Amino acid sequence: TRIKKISIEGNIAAGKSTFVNILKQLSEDWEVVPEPVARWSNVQSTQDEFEELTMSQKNGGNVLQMMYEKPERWSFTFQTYACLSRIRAQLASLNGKLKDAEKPVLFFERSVYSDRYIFASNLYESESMNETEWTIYQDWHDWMNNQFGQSLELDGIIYLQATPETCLHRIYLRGRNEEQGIPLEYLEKLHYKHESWLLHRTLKTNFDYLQEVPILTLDVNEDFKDKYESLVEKVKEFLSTL
Amino acid sequence: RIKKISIEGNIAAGKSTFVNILKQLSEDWEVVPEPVARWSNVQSGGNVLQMMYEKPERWSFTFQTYACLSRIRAQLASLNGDAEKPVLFFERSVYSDRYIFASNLYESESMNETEWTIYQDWHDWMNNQFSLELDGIIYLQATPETCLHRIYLRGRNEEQGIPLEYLEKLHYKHESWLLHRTLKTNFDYLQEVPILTLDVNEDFYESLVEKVKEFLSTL
Ligand SMILES: Nc1ncnc2c1ncn2[C@@H]1O[C@H](COP(=O)(O)OP(=O)(O)O)[C@@H](O)[C@H]1O
Ligand SMILES: Nc1ncnc2c1ncn2[C@@H]1O[C@H](COP(=O)(O)OP(=O)(O)O)[C@@H](O)[C@H]1O
Ligand SMILES: Nc1ccn([C@@H]2C[C@@H](O)[C@H](CO)O2)c(=O)n1
Ligand SMILES: Nc1ccn([C@@H]2C[C@@H](O)[C@H](CO)O2)c(=O)n1
Repeated sequence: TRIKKISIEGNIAAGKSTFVNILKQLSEDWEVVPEPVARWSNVQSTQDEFEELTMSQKNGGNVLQMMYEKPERWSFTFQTYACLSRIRAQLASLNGKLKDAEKPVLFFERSVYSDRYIFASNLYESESMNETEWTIYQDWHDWMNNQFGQSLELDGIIYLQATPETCLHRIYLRGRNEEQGIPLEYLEKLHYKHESWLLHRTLKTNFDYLQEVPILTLDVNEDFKDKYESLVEKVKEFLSTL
Repeated sequence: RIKKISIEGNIAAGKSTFVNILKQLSEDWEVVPEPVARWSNVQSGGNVLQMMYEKPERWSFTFQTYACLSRIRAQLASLNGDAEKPVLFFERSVYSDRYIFASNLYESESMNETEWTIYQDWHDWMNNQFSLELDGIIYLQATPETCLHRIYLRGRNEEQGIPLEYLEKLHYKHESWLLHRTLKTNFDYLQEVPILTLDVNEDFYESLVEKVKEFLSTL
């Protein structure tokens, strides 16, 4: 409970990775849990202790690609594993980083809440998950959180706000293969969910504390150098209020 | 302190019937049933059991994840909620979920390589967190023909189309895991858990119940 937990939220290619990985260098007390995107593009489970000595860990399926190619078939599968992989990364880093730090802060790239309330919810609303899939999913997520929830509770949220058009541009800059067919319209739906959750705060979750969690909203539409100074100043001022 | 004993066996071998009888021998003895009701009426209603049998290539992964999720939830709940020698009997376990049912689906191509890899990762992680380790297993052994008859007897709508060949496959995995002990899991302690095998092919027992009473005293 000593470690402050801050989630960085924003649409696909808003610049969360870029920002927080540059941000964390400012303090030895600051670390980041990246999102497990690579685990989704190359799906692998653990090898047997003898088998790994003679067999390579091969590249597996790309469930990320599967979800984008056929959302109505693969959404449930993808969202389940996205959330599983995140909880795993976040719980291990909480248990193992920043043991001694004076004022330790762990920044999470997204959270289990955006997994459910933004991404999966948007899939359900789009009829990419039917009623049964959506029910199973929330049942699972609810249960995981009653177990592995207290430890993962956020002290604050930093919302990196970029327009859908900026995000689409940045998807192209970044060049991640599975995202190259994403339409403006999809990013726009994701944009609206983040705005409802983080800016207007009209989106109600099953997690009551989140109605109160402090939120810092940052505009990241400009080129990185143009606003970075003010952004840093704002983050520092925000962290000192938690 | 609670002793945990899993009852294993093919579909309709008689596990619910057997453990419901067994339970009455002692107030120190409780059961955790397989949450089948929750599978045929998916609530927070869809029938994911039926979906799995009707369209296995579409719904197998989804069913297995929920089956195992609902099992873990129920077992952890019973553990947490003044008995001299407490015994908890689980109808099936997280191991049979993965190594008998989910594995059979993958072998039948009802789950693809990606689905199976995700399932296994999820199961590995879910059980590394979780207390549920067994002190013994009771294997109720019935032939696939006995099991098919008992499916019909019971009359669960979702199950009525199951062919003998599907039950034969499940039978072979059971015998490999529990009789021959040739099925390997990534769960080391399981190779040492004692197993009581009980033949339940005949019409129902008194004796079989007594045999358990005593197996437990060796644990
Ligand atoms: N402020 C910015 N100005 C110009 N490019 C940016 C900026 N922020 C991020 N980028 C670029 O946008 C792409 C997406 O950034 P990334 O951090 O990977 O986003 P996220 O982690 O939100 O998906 C990357 O190619 C990165 O170089
Ligand atoms: N030994 C037995 N002899 C005759 N009927 C049995 C016997 N064991 C179970 N049954 C009946 O067989 C059907 C399946 O039993 P059940 O306990 O629901 O199986 P399981 O829990 O293994 O799926 C039920 O209708 C039950 O009454
Ligand atoms: N639960 C989540 C989290 C992230 N995403 C997408 C998949 C990728 O294209 C990016 C990765 O940040 O976002 C997603 O679709 N669902
Ligand atoms: N993990 C599991 C556990 C049980 N089953 C089947 C489904 C029903 O027909 C019966 C219920 O015992 O077993 C199953 O298919 N997968």
